[PDB]
Amino acid sequence: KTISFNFNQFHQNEEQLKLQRDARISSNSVLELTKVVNGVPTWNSTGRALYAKPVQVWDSTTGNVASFETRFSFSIRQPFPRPHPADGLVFFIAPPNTQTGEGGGYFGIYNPLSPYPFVAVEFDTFRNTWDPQIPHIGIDVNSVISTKTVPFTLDNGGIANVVIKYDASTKILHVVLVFPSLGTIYTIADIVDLKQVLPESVNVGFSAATGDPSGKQRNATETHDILSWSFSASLP
Amino acid sequence: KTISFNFNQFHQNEEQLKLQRDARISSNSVLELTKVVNGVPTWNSTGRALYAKPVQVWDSTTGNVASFETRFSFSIRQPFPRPHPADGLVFFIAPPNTQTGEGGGYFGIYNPLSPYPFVAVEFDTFRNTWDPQIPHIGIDVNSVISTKTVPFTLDNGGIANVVIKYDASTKILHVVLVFPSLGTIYTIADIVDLKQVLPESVNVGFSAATGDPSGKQRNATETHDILSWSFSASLPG
Ligand SMILES: *[C@@H]1O[C@H](CO)[C@@H](O[C@@H]2O[C@H](CO)[C@@H](O)[C@H](O)[C@H]2NC(C)=O)[C@H](O[C@@H]2O[C@@H](C)[C@@H](O)[C@@H](O)[C@@H]2O)[C@H]1NC(C)=O
Ligand SMILES: *[C@@H]1O[C@H](CO)[C@@H](O[C@@H]2O[C@H](CO)[C@@H](O)[C@H](O)[C@H]2NC(C)=O)[C@H](O[C@@H]2O[C@@H](C)[C@@H](O)[C@@H](O)[C@@H]2O)[C@H]1NC(C)=O
Ligand SMILES: *[C@@H]1O[C@H](CO)[C@@H](O[C@@H]2O[C@H](CO)[C@@H](O)[C@H](O)[C@H]2NC(C)=O)[C@H](O[C@@H]2O[C@@H](C)[C@@H](O)[C@@H](O)[C@@H]2O)[C@H]1NC(C)=O
Ligand SMILES: *[C@@H]1O[C@H](CO)[C@@H](O[C@@H]2O[C@H](CO)[C@@H](O)[C@H](O)[C@H]2NC(C)=O)[C@H](O[C@@H]2O[C@@H](C)[C@@H](O)[C@@H](O)[C@@H]2O)[C@H]1NC(C)=O
Ligand SMILES: CC(=O)N[C@H]1[C@@H](O[C@@H]2[C@@H](O)[C@@H](O)O[C@H](CO)[C@@H]2O)O[C@H](CO)[C@H](O)[C@@H]1O
Ligand SMILES: CC(=O)N[C@H]1[C@@H](O[C@@H]2[C@@H](O)[C@@H](O)O[C@H](CO)[C@@H]2O)O[C@H](CO)[C@H](O)[C@@H]1O
Ligand SMILES: [Ca+2]
Ligand SMILES: [Ca+2]
Ligand SMILES: [Mn+2]
Ligand SMILES: [Mn+2]
Repeated sequence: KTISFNFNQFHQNEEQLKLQRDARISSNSVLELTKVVNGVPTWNSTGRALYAKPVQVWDSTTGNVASFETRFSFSIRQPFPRPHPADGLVFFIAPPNTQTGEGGGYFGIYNPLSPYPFVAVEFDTFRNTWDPQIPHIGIDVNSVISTKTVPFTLDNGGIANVVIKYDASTKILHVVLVFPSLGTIYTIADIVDLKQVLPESVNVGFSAATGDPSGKQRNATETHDILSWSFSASLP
Repeated sequence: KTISFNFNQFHQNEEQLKLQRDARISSNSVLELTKVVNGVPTWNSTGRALYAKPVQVWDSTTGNVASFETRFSFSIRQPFPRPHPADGLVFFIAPPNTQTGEGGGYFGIYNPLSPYPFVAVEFDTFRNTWDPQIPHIGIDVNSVISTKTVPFTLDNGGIANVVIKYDASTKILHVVLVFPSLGTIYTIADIVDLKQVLPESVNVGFSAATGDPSGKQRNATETHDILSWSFSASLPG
């Protein structure tokens, strides 16, 4: 069984996407996860975008787990350097029919009141108490306290290409981050047993958030745009 | 106990490098692993380049294994599309004081007569009986029959950036291949227990080869140039 989709760009009312909270598609075809008014990103924003159809990551009958590969391009523009941009964006896999969780450093995927399991790859731009220096790429399993982390230098407003690959036979999740304009390459990998943390059917998508009001800083913001996205999964 | 070296270019007769067989450094500073005469790559060629000093990847006293990262840029130019360029190049780790092995699809690292252990990342351009479609990246452990493989499309004569990383805590060896002119990205990873296959001290370097005479095709060739190379390893204790 193989499932795959490709998005060279994004259109309004796209039927294959499920937009939640502040997420929306601009007229020039970009998926803006967090609020941007008149070219200016705002604080207190959270938004998600899920693929409309659930994907089967493993089968309880055969015990087999799926392998998958997803590539996407994003752009983070940080117009206000002081005091600190926030919060970042993530690619995540979660049970279907979930709802946006808490914003801020929780990226909109974690809900303390009723936590659901999830695997996520974060591009964290704000250093919370539980964080190492930012920006960093992090692999999260059921929590935003990354199992593995790697730092990177953001190309402010530039385009970033990401490749996430998961091999079921080795349980290796490897992610590659490239900034073509700068020619920089960052890589991180870890062992994650999907079958052990997630249910057979899941949703895949993105989530992001800007500074939470509790921080009392309106400058704690930045854009979180997704320019393209392709996904592929194979369940033998 | 970190160790690291960086070559942003290659000088004529590098005191830090050991060149074997056909490997040589051109006047414009590139490390040519296989023979090129008058701008034309030839067949029947094999060459290696090792860092002159051995590196310790693990310590029997503490049992600790080293983590490392290496980056390099290479370029493979294929002048003759038909009937099939050959053979490819590899980055390898082997016991010190070894000798060039068999050429052809063995890249110069495998010696059937007297095999020595090795871990290598290959960029294979010729499809041997044991190979999947080419070109492909492959992870080799003690043999050229890759444990893992992934295909890629070569940027003929272009520059390629490679990042190889090994994390001792997870035993994950991940390699990334990027062709900046094309913007293409390829990735592959696998679990490899260095401590279990290699000795405490090893050599790190490159090896490559062009078509073997047995193939009876002088067109089975291509260049195998290394443009730059940096290495870094951390052995806690
Ligand atoms: C952060 O954004 C939230 C919505 O994205 C704001 O809450 C919502 O505000 C709407 C307009 O005031 C209101 O109709 C909704 O009921 C409310 N949602 C709920 C129930 O929480 C949130 O704060 C609100 O709006 C500001 C302008 C003040 O009026 C507050 O008293 C509201 O709770 C925004 N945070 C802030 C303080 O900007
Ligand atoms: C939030 O972002 C604002 C826009 O960058 C900051 O103001 C800008 O500060 C610059 C020097 O840091 C100054 O050259 C710009 O003119 C100014 N832009 C405008 C029109 O606000 C702002 O910094 C604070 O406010 C400015 C006006 C100065 O008083 C600074 O000393 C203040 O820090 C940022 N606010 C915070 C809390 O950093
Ligand atoms: C080995 O590579 C050579 C260079 O690409 C091939 O010759 C070239 O073949 C072209 C058509 O394939 C032809 O337009 C070119 O004029 C010619 N170039 C030269 C320098 O000869 C060669 O192809 C074969 O051998 C040559 C001598 C011709 O007889 C071709 O028709 C043959 O296909 C390549 N060898 C093989 C066996 O493919
Ligand atoms: C393939 O490359 C080999 C070098 O690694 C050639 O080996 C030959 O080794 C001889 C022993 O020291 C040396 O004198 C020769 O110069 C050298 N090749 C030549 C002619 O330059 C090999 O050459 C073939 O095999 C040798 C043993 C002789 O019989 C030569 O006449 C043959 O050409 C190269 N083979 C081919 C197909 O070119
Ligand atoms: C958990 C969370 O959403 N944190 C966000 C918040 O960080 C805290 C802030 O709430 C308050 O407690 O002060 C501390 C520093 O003493 C932190 O800023 O706000 C920032 C933006 O200002 C960001 O959104 C965090 O993710
Ligand atoms: C093992 C080896 O080095 N093989 C090289 C050889 O490939 C084979 C050749 O052995 C013979 O059997 O013919 C077949 C095709 O029917 C292959 O060519 O030669 C090629 C060069 O053409 C290459 O160097 C192989 O790696
Ligand atoms: Ca954070
Ligand atoms: Ca081969
Ligand atoms: Mn984080
Ligand atoms: Mn191969």
